[PDB]
Amino acid sequence: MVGQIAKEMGLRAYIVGGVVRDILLGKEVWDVDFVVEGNAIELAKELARRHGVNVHPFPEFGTAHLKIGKLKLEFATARRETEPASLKEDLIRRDFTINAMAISVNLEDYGTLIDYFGGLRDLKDKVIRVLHPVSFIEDPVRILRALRFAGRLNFKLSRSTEKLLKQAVNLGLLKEAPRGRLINEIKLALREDRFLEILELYRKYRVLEEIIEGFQWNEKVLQKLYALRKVVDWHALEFSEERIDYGWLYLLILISNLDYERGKHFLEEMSAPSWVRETYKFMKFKLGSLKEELKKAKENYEVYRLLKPLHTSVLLLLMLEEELKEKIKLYLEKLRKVKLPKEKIEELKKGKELGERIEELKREIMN
RNA sequence: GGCCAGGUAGCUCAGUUGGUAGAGCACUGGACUGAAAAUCCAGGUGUCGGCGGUUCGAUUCCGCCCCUGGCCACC
Ligand SMILES: Nc1ncnc2c1ncn2[C@@H]1O[C@H](COP(=O)(O)OP(=O)(O)OP(=O)(O)O)[C@@H](O)[C@H]1O
Repeated sequence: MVGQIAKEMGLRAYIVGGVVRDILLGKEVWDVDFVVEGNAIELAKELARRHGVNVHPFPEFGTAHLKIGKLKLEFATARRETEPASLKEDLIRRDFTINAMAISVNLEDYGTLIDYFGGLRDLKDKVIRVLHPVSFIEDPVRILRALRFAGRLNFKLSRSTEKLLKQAVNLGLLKEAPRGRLINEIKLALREDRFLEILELYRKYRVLEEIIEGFQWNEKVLQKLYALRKVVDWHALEFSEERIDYGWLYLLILISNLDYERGKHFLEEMSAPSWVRETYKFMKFKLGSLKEELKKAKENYEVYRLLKPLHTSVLLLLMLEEELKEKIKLYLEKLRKVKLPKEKIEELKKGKELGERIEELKREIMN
């Protein structure tokens, strides 16, 4: 219906950005980005009016958001910078060639992909390429983004883009960039399943040394990251109903050798979940003594008492130890699974004493 | 859209090793009165947001959502 309304208004609307990319990548998303030559606001208002849904106008930005079913629509007016601006001018201000393309929703040319910079070729060649040599200088945040994309889509930076990126990092532009955009970029990064590869790209171009103060790469942390990769794989395989956010674990591994001050400050900036802060504060101190207690574990009930109160994240961190691995697993798929019939429990009940008694019965069953 | 608080009576507010809930003023009833108020005895002051899951047992552990306020990402 968008092409129809745009036809009535004598306008030109287009699907633009990553939304296009994901379409060519086959991935279907509920968020669609529109670029409109002429006023996008009235188009969005009319579209929202015909479908009988609410509209969220932003005149100063010149963009309007409206939701139809599960679809989230954003209409934006064509702009040359972040006289009427052409579509080409609006696409050339973007980051990479794969994100620079567009698909016309206008009824006449409908279905046509509009690509000026050859982003289709780069998409087919798996290449992350900047539009202009000053790209990373303009927006240093992109330095992360590229890597992130190269992590997700398993693409490669072009020689141009790579040299330009390395130059951009060498100038320390990553420090000049707004802290918030960078932190948000990392937050976007850790949510990826291929995020480990993104971390490899972060190590290669050494951006984390720039962003995080006092951070340096070593081998033990890397091996811990691959071990955590395996553990995450297994846990998300068998226990997949129990899944949590895995990226935060990797983030904790990265900052493990860092000072508690810088760690707490960084996790503060990252707006990390509560369980992440708890798992970190537990990892920095009590984790060692906990492991030492797990080494002294003989009966299964002691293992129970030492494990069950802990979160899943702590357990996954405990699986990093080779000796503790099979123990943790045994606690997972076996130890904590058990129950009791009616009459028996009825005899058990005859306050806290019921709990202590139940514990005595459990340690009676285990050992 | 991300996160942090806040969610406890009608209103304004505390509560951690899971184990049988609280304050200040409104609420009912009776003693008291010509009526009413005060006051006394008392006692409702409540599925401690909603829905599932783990647990013998969840305000608490977790997951998904509702509401309100604040930090922002608001390309
Ligand atoms: N820093 C930037 N510089 C230039 N263009 C950008 C920048 N950030 C975003 N864009 C453009 O705006 C669009 C915003 O899309 P969005 O913010 O959802 O990110 P994305 O590329 O879609 O990845 P994701 O879906 O993971 O967020 C992108 O398609 C990109 O082309």
